[PDB]
Amino acid sequence: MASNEARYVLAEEVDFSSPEEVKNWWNSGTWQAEFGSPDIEWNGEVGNGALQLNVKLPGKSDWEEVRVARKFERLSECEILEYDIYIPNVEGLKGRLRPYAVLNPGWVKIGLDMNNANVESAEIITFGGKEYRRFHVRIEFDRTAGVKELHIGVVGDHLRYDGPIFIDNVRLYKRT
Ligand SMILES: [Ca+2]
Repeated sequence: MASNEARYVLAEEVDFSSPEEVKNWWNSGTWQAEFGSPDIEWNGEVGNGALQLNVKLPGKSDWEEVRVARKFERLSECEILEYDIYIPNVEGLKGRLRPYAVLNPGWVKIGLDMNNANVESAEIITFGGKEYRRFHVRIEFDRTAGVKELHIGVVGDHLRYDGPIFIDNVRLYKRT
């Protein structure tokens, strides 16, 4: 067996292709940041369907968090999470991102500071003639009994930004 054989298989995938999927997500919190109005909605132009978070990040502190969540029935079986964040590549965008996730019940914080990035060096991707900074997040965690929902924490670190941020391609994997 090749040493690069994937030891995992895709158990759950959310690509936000339909706006109905957004109704399954909710905002589960803020700290030193705010949501706008509405807090979340669907966007059909980014990632051919993405979760749009309308955020207000003052960029004054090193942890400015907005958080969203969704139930996942099979989550206790899983050990790897991947997801993408896209931020409009607007003039002057500067700062650090500290994205992570939470398994719940149990409020189990996973991948803390495991996927940090300077926004100014992040990959650029284009959708519909517009540029985005891309942040791919990959988090490893233990099979955890009783967990039923996943929270995605989008955390700014002196990243002043008022506008939409996007989440896409939420994928959960279990070991074979
Ligand atoms: Ca998508």
